[PDB]
Amino acid sequence: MNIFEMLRIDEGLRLKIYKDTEGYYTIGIGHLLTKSPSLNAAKSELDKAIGRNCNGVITKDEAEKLFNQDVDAAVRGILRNAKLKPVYDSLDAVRRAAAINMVFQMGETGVAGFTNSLRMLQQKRWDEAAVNLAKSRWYNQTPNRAKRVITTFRTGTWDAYNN
Ligand SMILES: c1ccc2[nH]ccc2c1
Ligand code: NA
Ligand code: NA
Ligand code: NA
Repeated sequence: MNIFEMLRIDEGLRLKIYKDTEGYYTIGIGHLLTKSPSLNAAKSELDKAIGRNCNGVITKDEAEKLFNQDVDAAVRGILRNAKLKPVYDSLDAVRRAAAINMVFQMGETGVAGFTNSLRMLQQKRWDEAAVNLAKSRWYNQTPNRAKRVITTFRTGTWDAYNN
Protein backbone atom coordinates (compact mmCIF):
# COMPACT_ATOMS: atom_id res chain seq x y z
CA MET A 1 0.00 0.00 0.00
CA ASN A 2 0.98 3.59 -0.75
CA ILE A 3 -0.79 6.84 -1.67
CA PHE A 4 -1.26 5.76 -5.28
CA GLU A 5 -2.88 2.40 -4.42
CA MET A 6 -4.89 4.10 -1.67
CA LEU A 7 -6.40 6.76 -3.93
CA ARG A 8 -6.93 4.21 -6.71
CA ILE A 9 -9.17 2.29 -4.24
CA ASP A 10 -11.01 5.38 -3.07
CA GLU A 11 -11.49 6.98 -6.51
CA GLY A 12 -11.91 4.01 -8.89
CA LEU A 13 -11.01 4.12 -12.57
CA ARG A 14 -13.41 5.18 -15.32
CA LEU A 15 -12.27 5.89 -18.91
CA LYS A 16 -15.32 8.01 -19.90
CA ILE A 17 -16.49 11.31 -18.42
CA TYR A 18 -18.65 10.72 -15.37
CA LYS A 19 -20.04 12.79 -12.52
CA ASP A 20 -18.34 12.53 -9.11
CA THR A 21 -20.07 12.34 -5.75
CA GLU A 22 -20.71 16.14 -5.85
CA GLY A 23 -22.22 16.07 -9.36
CA TYR A 24 -19.11 17.38 -11.15
CA TYR A 25 -17.66 16.13 -14.41
CA THR A 26 -14.64 13.90 -13.79
CA ILE A 27 -12.56 11.25 -15.58
CA GLY A 28 -9.97 8.57 -14.83
CA ILE A 29 -8.94 8.15 -11.21
CA GLY A 30 -10.91 11.03 -9.73
CA HIS A 31 -9.55 13.76 -12.03
CA LEU A 32 -12.01 16.67 -11.65
CA LEU A 33 -12.52 18.36 -15.04
CA THR A 34 -14.77 21.25 -14.08
CA LYS A 35 -17.48 22.44 -11.74
CA SER A 36 -19.35 23.85 -14.76
CA PRO A 37 -22.64 22.08 -15.70
CA SER A 38 -21.54 22.22 -19.34
CA LEU A 39 -20.47 18.83 -20.73
CA ASN A 40 -18.80 20.66 -23.61
CA ALA A 41 -16.73 22.69 -21.07
CA ALA A 42 -15.65 19.38 -19.43
CA LYS A 43 -14.71 17.79 -22.79
CA SER A 44 -12.64 20.87 -23.56
CA GLU A 45 -10.82 20.57 -20.22
CA LEU A 46 -10.14 16.91 -20.98
CA ASP A 47 -8.69 17.71 -24.41
CA LYS A 48 -6.42 20.38 -22.87
CA ALA A 49 -5.31 17.92 -20.18
CA ILE A 50 -4.48 15.01 -22.52
CA GLY A 51 -3.24 17.09 -25.47
CA ARG A 52 -5.50 15.64 -28.16
CA ASN A 53 -9.17 15.57 -29.26
CA CYS A 54 -10.46 12.73 -27.09
CA ASN A 55 -14.24 12.97 -27.59
CA GLY A 56 -14.69 12.29 -23.85
CA VAL A 57 -12.78 8.96 -23.73
CA ILE A 58 -9.23 8.19 -22.61
CA THR A 59 -6.99 5.16 -22.23
CA LYS A 60 -5.88 3.55 -18.98
CA ASP A 61 -2.34 4.82 -19.56
CA GLU A 62 -3.64 8.37 -20.02
CA ALA A 63 -5.75 8.09 -16.86
CA GLU A 64 -2.71 6.90 -14.88
CA LYS A 65 -0.62 9.78 -16.28
CA LEU A 66 -3.18 12.39 -15.13
CA PHE A 67 -3.36 10.61 -11.77
CA ASN A 68 0.39 10.74 -11.23
CA GLN A 69 0.39 14.45 -12.07
CA ASP A 70 -2.54 15.03 -9.70
CA VAL A 71 -0.95 13.28 -6.72
CA ASP A 72 2.33 15.10 -7.25
CA ALA A 73 0.58 18.47 -7.54
CA ALA A 74 -1.41 17.75 -4.37
CA VAL A 75 1.71 17.10 -2.31
CA ARG A 76 3.59 20.07 -3.78
CA GLY A 77 0.61 22.28 -2.85
CA ILE A 78 0.79 21.04 0.72
CA LEU A 79 4.51 21.87 0.90
CA ARG A 80 3.84 25.42 -0.36
CA ASN A 81 1.02 26.01 2.17
CA ALA A 82 2.28 27.66 5.36
CA LYS A 83 -0.62 26.20 7.37
CA LEU A 84 -0.51 22.66 6.03
CA LYS A 85 3.25 22.06 5.66
CA PRO A 86 4.07 21.95 9.43
CA VAL A 87 1.28 19.48 10.11
CA TYR A 88 2.26 17.27 7.16
CA ASP A 89 5.93 17.32 8.14
CA SER A 90 4.97 16.25 11.69
CA LEU A 91 3.34 13.04 10.41
CA ASP A 92 4.68 9.57 9.67
CA ALA A 93 4.49 8.30 6.09
CA VAL A 94 1.23 6.40 6.49
CA ARG A 95 -0.53 9.40 7.97
CA ARG A 96 1.01 11.62 5.25
CA ALA A 97 -0.87 9.49 2.70
CA ALA A 98 -4.12 10.17 4.56
CA ALA A 99 -3.39 13.90 4.42
CA ILE A 100 -2.76 13.75 0.63
CA ASN A 101 -5.97 11.73 0.24
CA MET A 102 -7.94 14.56 1.89
CA VAL A 103 -6.37 17.26 -0.30
CA PHE A 104 -6.98 15.15 -3.39
CA GLN A 105 -10.67 14.91 -2.53
CA MET A 106 -11.52 18.36 -1.08
CA GLY A 107 -8.61 20.59 -2.06
CA GLU A 108 -6.57 22.91 0.12
CA THR A 109 -9.73 25.08 0.44
CA GLY A 110 -11.68 22.08 1.86
CA VAL A 111 -8.88 21.19 4.25
CA ALA A 112 -8.87 24.85 5.43
CA GLY A 113 -12.05 24.00 7.38
CA PHE A 114 -10.21 21.37 9.44
CA THR A 115 -7.92 23.68 11.47
CA ASN A 116 -8.98 22.12 14.78
CA SER A 117 -8.43 18.56 13.47
CA LEU A 118 -5.05 19.50 12.05
CA ARG A 119 -4.00 20.87 15.46
CA MET A 120 -5.01 17.59 17.13
CA LEU A 121 -3.04 15.59 14.53
CA GLN A 122 0.03 17.83 15.06
CA GLN A 123 -0.35 17.10 18.79
CA LYS A 124 -0.59 13.33 18.03
CA ARG A 125 -3.90 13.06 19.89
CA TRP A 126 -5.05 10.40 17.46
CA ASP A 127 -8.34 9.35 19.00
CA GLU A 128 -9.41 12.95 19.68
CA ALA A 129 -8.44 13.92 16.13
CA ALA A 130 -10.48 11.00 14.73
CA VAL A 131 -13.58 12.16 16.62
CA ASN A 132 -13.10 15.78 15.46
CA LEU A 133 -12.50 14.73 11.83
CA ALA A 134 -15.89 12.98 11.71
CA LYS A 135 -17.75 16.19 12.76
CA SER A 136 -17.71 17.36 9.16
CA ARG A 137 -19.66 17.73 5.93
CA TRP A 138 -16.97 15.44 4.48
CA TYR A 139 -17.80 12.57 6.81
CA ASN A 140 -21.56 12.97 6.43
CA GLN A 141 -21.43 13.05 2.60
CA THR A 142 -18.78 10.34 2.00
CA PRO A 143 -18.84 8.32 5.21
CA ASN A 144 -17.26 5.07 4.08
CA ARG A 145 -14.29 6.84 2.47
CA ALA A 146 -13.97 9.25 5.40
CA LYS A 147 -14.03 6.32 7.81
CA ARG A 148 -11.12 4.70 5.92
CA VAL A 149 -9.07 7.92 5.91
CA ILE A 150 -9.89 8.57 9.55
CA THR A 151 -8.89 5.02 10.60
CA THR A 152 -5.58 5.68 8.82
CA PHE A 153 -5.02 8.85 10.86
CA ARG A 154 -6.15 7.10 14.05
CA THR A 155 -3.96 3.99 13.74
CA GLY A 156 -1.11 4.93 11.44
CA THR A 157 -1.64 1.59 9.71
CA TRP A 158 -3.11 0.46 6.40
CA ASP A 159 -5.74 -1.72 8.07
CA ALA A 160 -8.69 0.13 6.41
CA TYR A 161 -7.29 -0.62 2.90
CA ASN A 162 -6.55 -4.38 3.37
CA ASN A 163 -9.24 -6.68 1.92
C1 LIG B 1 -1.74 18.44 5.41
C2 LIG B 1 -2.79 18.36 4.50
C3 LIG B 1 -3.97 17.72 4.78
C4 LIG B 1 -4.13 17.25 6.07
N1 LIG B 1 -5.16 16.52 6.61
C5 LIG B 1 -4.80 16.15 7.88
C6 LIG B 1 -3.55 16.61 8.15
C7 LIG B 1 -3.08 17.27 6.99
C8 LIG B 1 -1.88 17.92 6.67
NA1 NA C 1 -6.92 10.08 -13.72
NA1 NA D 1 -6.48 11.56 -11.45
NA1 NA E 1 -5.94 2.33 7.41
